[PDB]
Amino acid sequence: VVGGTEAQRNSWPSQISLQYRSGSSWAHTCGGTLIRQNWVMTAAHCVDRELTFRVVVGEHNLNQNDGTEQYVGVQKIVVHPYWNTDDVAAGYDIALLRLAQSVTLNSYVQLGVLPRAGTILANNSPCYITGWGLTRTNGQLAQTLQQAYLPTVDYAICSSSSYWGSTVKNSMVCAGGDGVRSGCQGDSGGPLHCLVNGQYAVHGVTSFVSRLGCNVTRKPTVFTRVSAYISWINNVIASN
Ligand SMILES: O=S([O-])[O-]
Ligand SMILES: [Ca+2]
Repeated sequence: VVGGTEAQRNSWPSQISLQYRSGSSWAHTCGGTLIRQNWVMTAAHCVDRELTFRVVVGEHNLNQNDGTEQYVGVQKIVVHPYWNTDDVAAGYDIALLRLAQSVTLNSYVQLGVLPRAGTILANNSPCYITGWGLTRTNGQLAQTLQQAYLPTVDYAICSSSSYWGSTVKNSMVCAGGDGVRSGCQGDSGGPLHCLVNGQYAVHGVTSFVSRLGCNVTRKPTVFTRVSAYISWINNVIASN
């Protein structure tokens, strides 16, 4: 997250860190959202490599013991059947991970609230991005979870030529684009939390930023629109 503020320890309890095994150690690569005690939602692109993955729930500082973490293996990866690694702009950047065991819920580990199917946010709706991703273009990961206020940009504006043009699809949410605040590498797969009827719900899965940099004026961060995939998510969980 570029231009964020440090998140409080108990603000975003559905956020997870998706990590891969790197020799003798584990490295954060993506975010995700805990959606059941044994299922995580993340970006398909985060799991294209055939690595060993684990999920950490209850994480705040990647590099220190917080006394709240639970570490769990990934038992099954279900990528959207239409995902194409070579065409991120086509969409379908969503995957579900079945965890090897159920996590324990507490004030640091809670399920994310999903929107109703088909829900579209008005322009300039209040949302926050969270993650441990780079804090500057071509910078370094955050140690502590960051948040940034990232209001939505509706499809008509986002798909206009001075924004993203035809690269964005109606199956995506755009947020931000002020040139100061954005997602960045290592935020991928994580949530966009948006306030609807008094409750934060997870409306986006972080998918991509510009090749020119993370925080680029009129190139909002782009998310998979979770409300486009409710039927798919429910079908996967019911059959696995
Ligand atoms: O997957 S990287 O683009 O955050
Ligand atoms: Ca920690």
